[PDB]
Amino acid sequence: ASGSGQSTRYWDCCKPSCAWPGKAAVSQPVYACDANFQRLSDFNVQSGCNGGSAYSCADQTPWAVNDNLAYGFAATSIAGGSESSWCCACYALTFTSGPVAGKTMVVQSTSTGGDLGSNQFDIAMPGGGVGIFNGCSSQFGGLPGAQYGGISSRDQCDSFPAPLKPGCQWRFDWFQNADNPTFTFQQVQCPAEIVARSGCKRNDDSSFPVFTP
Ligand SMILES: OC[C@H]1O[C@@H](O[C@H]2[C@H](O)[C@@H](O)[C@@H](O)O[C@@H]2CO)[C@H](O)[C@@H](O)[C@@H]1O
Ligand SMILES: OC[C@H]1O[C@@H](O[C@H]2[C@H](O)[C@@H](O)[C@H](O)O[C@@H]2CO)[C@H](O)[C@@H](O)[C@@H]1O
Repeated sequence: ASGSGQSTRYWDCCKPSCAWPGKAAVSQPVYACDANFQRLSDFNVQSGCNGGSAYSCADQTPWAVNDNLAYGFAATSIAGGSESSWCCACYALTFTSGPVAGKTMVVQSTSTGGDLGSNQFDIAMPGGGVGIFNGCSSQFGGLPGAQYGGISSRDQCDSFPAPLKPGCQWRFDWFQNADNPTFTFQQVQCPAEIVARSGCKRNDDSSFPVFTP
């Protein structure tokens, strides 16, 4: 894949869609975690957004590699694709608007949603907003923020469970509180540091370029 896209931001605590077996041809699915942010060894645990006990892991959060490069995770809908083709794929995003214009973020797709448009990347960041389903309510009693778009100021990260706080702060620190920036993207091989956090690598990973830092 390459192309243009639209971004949003999210964190709903739900088990990511690519954390299920059988979504794509992968080494293993994305890890899910219990409510205490501990990895589950069983990939078939019911989502906490559907009455079960599996939630998004806190290490599947964004971080700065340097001022111009971040690594992280997204929920995606890729035009012409499906979960089979996007789950656990990585994409180098080059932002084309906002305060991050010209910076690069490499994201792994770990999920999707029915409210995502074509080539829309919902970039994961704690405090970006739960959206339709408040998984965080059952996980630990809820996060601060507007239901969509989440918190407004970095000081609100002081209210976040500790495992989520660094990803919350990244939104303000690296991402400069960019509001839904546009980007261009290219599918790339996943960096090893991203796979270490999700656990999931596509069988087709090496068919794509190494990303240009
Ligand atoms: O629905 C996709 C995601 O939306 C995120 O909120 C958006 C909102 O849809 C926009 O209209 C605008 O207000 O910007 C918000 C922040 O990107 C929401 O936080 C996510 O949970 C949704 O998955
Ligand atoms: O609830 C189980 C259901 O989850 C689906 O993924 C959800 C994801 O958990 C949620 O965060 C996002 O907003 O919506 C997606 C898509 O509904 C998953 O695709 C299903 O296989 C699973 O049964």
